[PDB]
Amino acid sequence: DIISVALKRHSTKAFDASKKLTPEQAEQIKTLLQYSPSSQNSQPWHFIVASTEEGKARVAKSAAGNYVFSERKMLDASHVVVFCAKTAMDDVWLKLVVDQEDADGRFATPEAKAANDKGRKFTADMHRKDLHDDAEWMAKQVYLNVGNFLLGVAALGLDAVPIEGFDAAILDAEFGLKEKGYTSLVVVPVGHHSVEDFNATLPKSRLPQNITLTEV
Amino acid sequence: DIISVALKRHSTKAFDASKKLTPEQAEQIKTLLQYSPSSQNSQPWHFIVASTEEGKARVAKSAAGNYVFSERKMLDASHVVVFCAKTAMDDVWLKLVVDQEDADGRFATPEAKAANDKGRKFTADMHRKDLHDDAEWMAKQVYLNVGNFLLGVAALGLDAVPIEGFDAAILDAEFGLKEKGYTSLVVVPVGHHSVEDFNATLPKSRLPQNITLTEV
Ligand SMILES: Cc1cc2nc3c(=O)[nH]c(=O)nc-3n(C[C@H](O)[C@H](O)[C@H](O)COP(=O)(O)O)c2cc1C
Ligand SMILES: Cc1cc2nc3c(=O)[nH]c(=O)nc-3n(C[C@H](O)[C@H](O)[C@H](O)COP(=O)(O)O)c2cc1C
Repeated sequence: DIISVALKRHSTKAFDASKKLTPEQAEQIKTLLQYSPSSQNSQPWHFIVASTEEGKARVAKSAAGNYVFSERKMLDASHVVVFCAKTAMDDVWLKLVVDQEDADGRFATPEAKAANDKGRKFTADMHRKDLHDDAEWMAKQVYLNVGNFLLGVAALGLDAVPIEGFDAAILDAEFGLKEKGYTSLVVVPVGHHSVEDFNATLPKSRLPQNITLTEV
Repeated sequence: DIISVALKRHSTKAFDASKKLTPEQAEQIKTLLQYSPSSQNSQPWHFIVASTEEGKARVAKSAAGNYVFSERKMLDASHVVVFCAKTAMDDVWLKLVVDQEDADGRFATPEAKAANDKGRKFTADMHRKDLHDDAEWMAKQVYLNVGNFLLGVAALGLDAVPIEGFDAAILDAEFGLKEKGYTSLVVVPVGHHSVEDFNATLPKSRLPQNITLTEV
């Protein structure tokens, strides 16, 4: 069941480059990225899915030099996903989101729609104006998406590793992200592990629930 | 089929208070919280799982003021999880983590263990001493945990809603979290939706991939 998946999945240390996602799989990973939940359905994200050798090479520039171990993971894997967050939440994005909810039939009336818009605007304005944490707020949503994604791709029977070990300034510049209003946070190579993946056979380690968990 | 799960899950707006998790389910949700990944296996989190009437009422003090719409969700669900992040990363936590990985048998040699420790410390130091973003870094891991959790609980056939709409100051004070070194980020009621959950029958809405996703 899904608990088997949770207990069996791992962070892949090495990928077999000859194993490629099926066409179906390549679509499903995109479906996972798209359908993650987010606060206010704000969806404050951009994904780059590199499946060509040259696409993956562009992402792997971000690891060259200081993050050399990350480099190979990015090149060997079939598909490599860069999760990016918005750097600012603009009125244009807020309107885009509510108008899509409208188009998808989520509002019975014009009043329902305007209430939804107003509530989202209030939440966004609070983060920006008062808490001064809108960048962080949006990045948190991208991380939630990542969590969703790692379980999803494990459940598809795929291997993956989340990577913070890359240079976001280099990745941002490689893809012109800053001027488009995004920044790269996590890279996730997806594929099938090789026999050089020593982590595939190691026991999983987590702290005991008596440390991390209180029942009331 | 995890894709079906992702496409069919939703944020529950109303719970049937008579429908409780099975005993086995109550254990599975705890397994999902525990076995999420995190950067460096840093596991910078504390969970409160409220399953009693008194426990849920304590959590629902946080649904005051602007957040009164969260109150019923927190009270009527079977189980309510509070995701908390550490407020600071300490060397004691770092040691706790590596010693657990050692106990679980992740390290062939003393050198392997010390290399793992030193790598974790470098990453942690970069956050807390250079970037000064360790609070955000750890919160991002908690949000990853949340995303894993929402898909997992949906795959168990359970309903849930992630809530940022609560007063963290009140929830923190109610549970003495600040002095214990934690703060509350997301509340997730888990259970079964009622026929009043209007969101169960509404269409799901996301932005189109031609906005959110580039293939390279
Ligand atoms: C946000 C994030 C960043 C990570 N960055 C790296 C990375 O840069 N390199 C790496 O080898 N593993 C990385 N990991 C993998 C973790 O070490 C791993 O998730 C953790 O040790 C738990 O093991 P598991 O993923 O096999 O359950 C990262 C994990 C997460 C969640
Ligand atoms: C971090 C987070 C916080 C949220 N906070 C709330 C909340 O306080 N109240 C609420 O009714 N829904 C809340 N939501 C639900 C979102 O509106 C929902 O995820 C989004 O509209 C997408 O719809 P879906 O979850 O049904 O796919 C939250 C979602 C997330 C991811």
